[PDB]
Amino acid sequence: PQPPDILLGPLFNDVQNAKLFPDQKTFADAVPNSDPLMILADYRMQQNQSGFDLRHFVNVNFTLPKYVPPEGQSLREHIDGLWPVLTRSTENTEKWDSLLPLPEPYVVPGGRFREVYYWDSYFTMLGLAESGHWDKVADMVANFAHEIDTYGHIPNGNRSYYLSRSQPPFFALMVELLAQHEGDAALKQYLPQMQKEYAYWMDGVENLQAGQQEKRVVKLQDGTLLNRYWDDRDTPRPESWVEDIATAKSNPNRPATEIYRDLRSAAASGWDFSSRWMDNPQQLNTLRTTSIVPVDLNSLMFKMEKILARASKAAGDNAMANQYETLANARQKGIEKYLWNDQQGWYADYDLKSHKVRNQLTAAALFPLYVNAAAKDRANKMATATKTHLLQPGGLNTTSVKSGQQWDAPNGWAPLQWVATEGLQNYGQKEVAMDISWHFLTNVQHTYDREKKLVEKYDVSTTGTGGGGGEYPLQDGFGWTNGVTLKMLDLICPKEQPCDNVPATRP
Ligand SMILES: OC[C@H]1O[C@H](NC2=N[C@@H]3[C@H](S2)[C@@H](O)[C@H](O)[C@]3(O)CO)[C@H](O)[C@@H](O)[C@@H]1O
Repeated sequence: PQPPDILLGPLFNDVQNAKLFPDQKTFADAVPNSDPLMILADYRMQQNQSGFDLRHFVNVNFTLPKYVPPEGQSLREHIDGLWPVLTRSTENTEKWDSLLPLPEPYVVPGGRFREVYYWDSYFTMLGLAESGHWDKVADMVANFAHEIDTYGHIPNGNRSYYLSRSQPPFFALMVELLAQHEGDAALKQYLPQMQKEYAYWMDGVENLQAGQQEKRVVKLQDGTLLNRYWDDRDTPRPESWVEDIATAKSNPNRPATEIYRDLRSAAASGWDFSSRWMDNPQQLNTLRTTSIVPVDLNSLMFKMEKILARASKAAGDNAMANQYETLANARQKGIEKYLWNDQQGWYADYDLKSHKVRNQLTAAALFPLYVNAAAKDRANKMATATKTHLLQPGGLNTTSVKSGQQWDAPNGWAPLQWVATEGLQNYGQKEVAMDISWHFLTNVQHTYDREKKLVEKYDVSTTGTGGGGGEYPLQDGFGWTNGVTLKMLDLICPKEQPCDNVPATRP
């Protein structure tokens, strides 16, 4: 599958640059009505002719992409009822569609996100599992396994323009989730695809020397092996074409290709975009994702290694189980050395430019707790950092910096709420965990009471309003919000007396 900027070459660039559609993703999802080679030749003939109209040419040659709860419907009921609305089934696609086929139905986030997304799906699957839709969980794992075998990795989503990258790696955790229902059979079944995904993340370690980086692998000067986010292309994102061109244009002191690589790699991080990656929080054109070793990614790699060990052991391959534990142990040592800021007292990303742990506290700092990599003293310090700096009245803040980007204050994102809660639980920090859950759930409920929907991210400074920021508007649905809300709704009420709306009083 060739991404649309390649498939449709100059025409793609021209349509995007013309801003015919208010979202650059719209034309990225256009389906050619005939062979792109024919369309391009026709366009070449017409484009310089007197009276040529690009919009009419597009309308001819492409097909462009195409609810309110009943009175008193509870939050839980609304969520359960929305799953089919968010479910898509594309076993086959029309020719030249940027949508990539998947063997089973899948849940998409909502709104402009009309394809499956990698890390969203984990948190969506937690909700599907909580509500007994294990068939759909199994379908999703199967879909991702298929993507691993077909492409060698899980793309950011099932679009041609996402093949160049992945997203935060949750597939091993998806397999572990499935094994909560199916037992170790699930780990053993999908061991081949977990190993294949690990091969993707680690591709480049062979022949890598200390102080070098290759693709998603970094080897520090002392030999420590860690991963980073990394897209295989260094061109504007087809789905955000004009944005990326404008971002690069705005900073002539950097090569455009480096800015494009870093924009794409921030998309791969899931955190498109954030002060977390930026020298200057007020200028996206200073982002330097590929020079930053992320604490979340490396926590997820540790978990992947641990799960690979567990699956290998279950399968009866002891040499591979031992090897993976050895790898995990090395990873954990790397996290504790290079991804802990001892001056500030929190986990943090590592800076390959300055060769120093970064100073900024972000919600990614809870990931070492979430995966049980953290020392207990450091987990307790993280509980304190969370209470002091990140816990707000409406949930866990993503960062403390209001940059105008969406992965930043004052926005709270469902997945980060859950990672934090679960990480804190893993170290017995139940009070802070419950406050995050209650505060965020109150936000979700309040917003639902007012707007009759769940949304992509929330303003945690108060309750009852969705968040904003970045290059597109707040989206509605919303897969991981719905999934995390269900999980948290179960944590907060007895279950001998389960709640269908978030109560005003803690049981
Ligand atoms: O506006 C274009 C971008 O849209 C997506 N970006 C984001 N979408 C939501 C956030 S940020 C991400 O972490 C999740 O996957 C998301 O909830 C759904 O896609 C996509 O993942 C990125 O790869 C795209 O470049």
